[PDB]
Amino acid sequence: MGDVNWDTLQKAAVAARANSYAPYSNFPVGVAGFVNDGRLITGVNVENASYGLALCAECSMISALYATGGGRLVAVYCVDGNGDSLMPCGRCRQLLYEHGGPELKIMTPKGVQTMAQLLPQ
Amino acid sequence: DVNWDTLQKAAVAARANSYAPYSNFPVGVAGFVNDGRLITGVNVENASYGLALCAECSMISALYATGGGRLVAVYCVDGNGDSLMPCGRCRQLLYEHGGPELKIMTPKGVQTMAQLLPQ
Amino acid sequence: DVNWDTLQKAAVAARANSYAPYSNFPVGVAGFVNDGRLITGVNVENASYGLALCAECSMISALYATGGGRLVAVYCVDGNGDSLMPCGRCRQLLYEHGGPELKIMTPKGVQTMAQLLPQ
Amino acid sequence: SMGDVNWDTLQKAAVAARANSYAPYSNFPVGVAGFVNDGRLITGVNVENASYGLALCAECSMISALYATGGGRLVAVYCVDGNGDSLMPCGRCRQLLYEHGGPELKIMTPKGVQTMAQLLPQ
Ligand SMILES: [Zn+2]
Ligand SMILES: [Zn+2]
Ligand SMILES: [Zn+2]
Ligand SMILES: [Zn+2]
Repeated sequence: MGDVNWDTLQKAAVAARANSYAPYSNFPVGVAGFVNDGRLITGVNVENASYGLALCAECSMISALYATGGGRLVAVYCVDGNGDSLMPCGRCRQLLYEHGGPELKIMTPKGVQTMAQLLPQ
Repeated sequence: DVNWDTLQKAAVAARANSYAPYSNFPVGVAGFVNDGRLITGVNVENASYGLALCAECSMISALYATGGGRLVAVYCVDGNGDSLMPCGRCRQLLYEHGGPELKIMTPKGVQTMAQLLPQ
Repeated sequence: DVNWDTLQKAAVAARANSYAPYSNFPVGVAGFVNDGRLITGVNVENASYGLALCAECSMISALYATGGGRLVAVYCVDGNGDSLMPCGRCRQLLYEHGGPELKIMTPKGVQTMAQLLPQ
Repeated sequence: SMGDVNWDTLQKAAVAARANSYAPYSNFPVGVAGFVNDGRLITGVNVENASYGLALCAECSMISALYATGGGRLVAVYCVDGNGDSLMPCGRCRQLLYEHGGPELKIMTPKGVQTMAQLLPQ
């Protein structure tokens, strides 16, 4: 009781994906996270006709973090169109690190890793 | 039939949750969606400046979280509660999610997206 | 004066080095700096879409690499060599480095930044 | 030994390029310099914007130079701050570098040379 339920994150990222705006890649992504108060926040990717103005699902999740009063990320699970875990892109790694620190857990294809190991400095 | 005052009040309230430690320039934004619901966003900076998210980026994220639709009016405010013009990046996002008819409060009054980003 | 044919050829020429494997939509841009020198840029996309650099972003980098200055005229082209409008984000970059009196070729003719990004 | 990366050359080149840096919003100027797989030296400076999130990192500028001069693959990169000390690429830039140099790209870091495989595990 109190351990991260990666399954809850997975299923929440999957459901969030329903709303993905990715008509340029046709590659919908969902993400879900636990904040340090135990609440669940989600994001989706949002693409633009100009490719460099697209927002990663994780970006939207960071926006949801602050919309709902802030805090710190503790656990994050990004999913593709099949529900499989996705590795965050380097940009999202930096956003994740800033709002999670080195101890943030990320679900990856090779299991749970920390931001300490995904973004060494 | 936009209650522009409800938008400014909403954007000011949203603004409390702003993450701008680097600039100390917090921003909030509120918008109406074509079904009438009110969404808001706040800016979220990053130690790497080019990673920062405008408040309108957040509102767009919130647009989709809450099931999509088209933006119909938007109001961005500064730490004093005064209208802010969206930057060029944010103009392209709003064009994309509201089209040319979307209305935006500006320092000099209401302007459509057609006027703010001519094509 | 400004020679617009020289920029459109220089842009097209530059477009050859485009890195656009994701959109298959290569872009070139050419512009004059206030000291008469000609600079170009191409788009460079990325597996993570939102990390793509626009042609105009590349040119802006070329501007500073080559010693600074203000942009005076700019011509962006698509794969056919036709004038392309800068995206809203690039308008904000152009404005920062050319100001309101910077001229851009558009499908409809020369327009200034002041027109294309009202403040 | 002949053909090893000369990190001195990269560091001096990055200090030099840093003089054209446009950083009025942070007052944190950055220069970067790279060897391409044909041996040519490229550079980049950061370019800030009134909208913070439209800022270009030094590594972005260098990537644009890579293509402007004919493409190729990055082989070694040295980023510098205002004191000429080694600087770590932010996350977005590690993603650009990865895409144009792959896992075996060498980056100089405060703790010595590291590869992109080490800096951005996949
Ligand atoms: Zn990402
Ligand atoms: Zn903006
Ligand atoms: Zn652009
Ligand atoms: Zn960077």
